[PDB]
Amino acid sequence: MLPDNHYLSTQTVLSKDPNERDHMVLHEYVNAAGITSQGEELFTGVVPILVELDGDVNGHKFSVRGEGEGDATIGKLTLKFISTTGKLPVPWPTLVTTLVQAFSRYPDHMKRHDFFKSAMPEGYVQERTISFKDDGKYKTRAVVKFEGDTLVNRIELKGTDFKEDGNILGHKLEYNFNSHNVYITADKQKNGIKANFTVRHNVEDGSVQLADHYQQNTPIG
Repeated sequence: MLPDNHYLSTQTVLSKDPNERDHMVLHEYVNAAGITSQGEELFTGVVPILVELDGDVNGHKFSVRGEGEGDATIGKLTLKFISTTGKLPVPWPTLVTTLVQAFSRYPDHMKRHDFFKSAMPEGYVQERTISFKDDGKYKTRAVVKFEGDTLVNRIELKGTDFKEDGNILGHKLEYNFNSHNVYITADKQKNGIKANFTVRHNVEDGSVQLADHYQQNTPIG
């Protein structure tokens, strides 16, 4: 039931709305690779998506909500997020991985390894620790599930120990995203999966800011 070692290749494009408030327009493309269910039937078409996040980075509180749709046949994602509290204390790229991996495209020969769709409609809990090199850290926990026919992502974020002179709080990261491989492994002791990858954030000066991701996913029903 639990999947074998594999990874997700994901491409991301960040943009703005010509009408626009603080906002981010997200286009994502994700595909599984690396291998030699009543839940999958729910993703045979376009699916509405809702995202809700409440954060607290070094005492600064903020809130983001987003709307969009996903097409799991292509592994395509389209979302628009909005700050319901003004200019955010952190850069938009730092929240990209936090702001719905059941829309990854799994090839037909590895459909028996998609854990995200198999947990639907009841959903799963996604917990993460993002550690920025020589800086602070993010600690997130989220519930991803179906509410009627809409996929809902509700996340709780808490950042600590961020330097006031750093790339995150100082808003020194460019408004773009690189491509990453998300390596997935099974965790039988908790009947879920674990994920691991390092995100590369481009700094305006030309250097790179590393963010190490430690992710764990557990089913609900």
